[PDB]
Amino acid sequence: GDSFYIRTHFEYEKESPYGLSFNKGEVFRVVDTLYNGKLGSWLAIRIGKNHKEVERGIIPNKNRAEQLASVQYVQTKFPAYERVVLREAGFLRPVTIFGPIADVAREKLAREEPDIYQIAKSEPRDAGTDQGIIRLHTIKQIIDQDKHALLDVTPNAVDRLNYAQWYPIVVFLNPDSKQGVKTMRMRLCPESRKSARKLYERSHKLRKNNHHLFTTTINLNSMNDGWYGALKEAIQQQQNQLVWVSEG
Repeated sequence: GDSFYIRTHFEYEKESPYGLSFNKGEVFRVVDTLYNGKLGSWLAIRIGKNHKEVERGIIPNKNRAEQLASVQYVQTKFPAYERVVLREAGFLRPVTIFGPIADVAREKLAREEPDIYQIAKSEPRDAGTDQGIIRLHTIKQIIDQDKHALLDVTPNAVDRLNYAQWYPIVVFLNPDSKQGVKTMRMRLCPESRKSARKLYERSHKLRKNNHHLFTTTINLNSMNDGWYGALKEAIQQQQNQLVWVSEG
């Protein structure tokens, strides 16, 4: 009927009780432009995980959206509202893992299921640059071999991969505590020189500023290695979901 779907690329807080707040990356079915946006608002429905219709309310219209997005430095080449469409994944999506044991995760998957997973090589970081590592061709080589490319990349790389329509599966491994991290590292990678504190602080930063890129989250129990079996199921489950893709 009337409706179309959008993806937000700005954070917004409702100033009306009939409104809906949103984070970046949230999808909405715009159900009614409410007199062509002339009241400043649209009627939208929030789409939940497994694409179910969760909450209904008013959001800003396109003009006010574009205007609200001007003020936060959110470094994004995306429109404030992106026109968006559901599609079955037409290839094996690259997999990005974040959190205090993502390196162990990557290594274990590539070692134990070499037929399903392969670590994509990354470019050396250049001395005297920012906080372009994996080239697109490298990922294509792995995709064409019927495998998931494991990517050791930056949140900004993920954003960029989203923009180029490569839509990685992004898993966050959530730590219980700093101590938890230390304990898991002793058991899983005692040779590692990386700092448990640094990795824990980096995850807190990741969760707080960047949660909107996560496709899915697994909570770590530092007592046991159950996170691994759950990692393998989560990626398969994610690969089997329809994807929100840019329209046009």
